[PDB]
Amino acid sequence: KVFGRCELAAAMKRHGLDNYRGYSLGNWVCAAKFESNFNTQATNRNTDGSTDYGILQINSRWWCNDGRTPGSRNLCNIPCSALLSSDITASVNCAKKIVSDGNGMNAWVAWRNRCKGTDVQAWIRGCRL
Ligand SMILES: [Cl-]
Ligand SMILES: [Cl-]
Ligand SMILES: [Cl-]
Ligand SMILES: [Cl-]
Ligand code: NA
Ligand code: NA
Repeated sequence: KVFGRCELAAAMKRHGLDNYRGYSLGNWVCAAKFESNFNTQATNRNTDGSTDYGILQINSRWWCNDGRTPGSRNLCNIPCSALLSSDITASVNCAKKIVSDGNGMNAWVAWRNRCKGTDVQAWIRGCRL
């Protein structure tokens, strides 16, 4: 599913991401924009042989099982395919675990390089929330 911007903001808000660990909703929408272009089905292979999955491009080396990342963990206790669903629940629950990890949203490279330090509230402007 390719979400609309405000559609995704509302989904993320209902799932409790607004101000989760102090990260306002626009941070999460911005991250999704530049990680996946709002496409839940996005998959991208990484140089280390892991793969990133879903609307927040969550990685198989640590967070989900894809059966093809030797030595990896599955800290969200899910198949990586669960991160590709049109329903964002699994991605949200896993993202909450990731961001409670020590580095916060710096775990997301697109957030760090394209959202951090910017006017992220622009990503929710105009939306009915
Ligand atoms: Cl915001
Ligand atoms: Cl594996
Ligand atoms: Cl293994
Ligand atoms: Cl949803
Ligand atoms: Na894994
Ligand atoms: Na990445």
